[PDB]
Amino acid sequence: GQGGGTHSQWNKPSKPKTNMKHMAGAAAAGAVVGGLGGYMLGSAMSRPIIHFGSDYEDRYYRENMHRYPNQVYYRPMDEYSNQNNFVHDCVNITIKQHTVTTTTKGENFTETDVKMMERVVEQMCITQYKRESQAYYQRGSS
Repeated sequence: GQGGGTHSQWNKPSKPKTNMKHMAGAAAAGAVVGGLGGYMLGSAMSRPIIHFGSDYEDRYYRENMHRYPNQVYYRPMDEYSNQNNFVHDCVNITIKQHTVTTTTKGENFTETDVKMMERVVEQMCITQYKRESQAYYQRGSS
């Protein structure tokens, strides 16, 4: 090339800072009880498909199903008096462990979503329930 430029300089280099810390250590990811006190999980199953009105409702249901519970706790049907809602108690413990966990982290559920979230888990709790309910029935319930 040819030509020239500013010979004066006011800039000076600096020294870099290097160090290495290839280490590992303990960590935690919550795993604290959600106020249940004394409840334990049952089995994992593939969450069902429930349709409400049409393919429109059914597709929106399936669009988001990745975020919904797919597990249930045990079956407190032995409490008896709460016969019909016993299922709901089973589902409420697994659902509150999941819905709040994902909502507070970065989600939200509309009326349809909050209605369907109970329906998906109820069906699975039914799967556990009738498996056992046939036993009290075969016992003669006496």
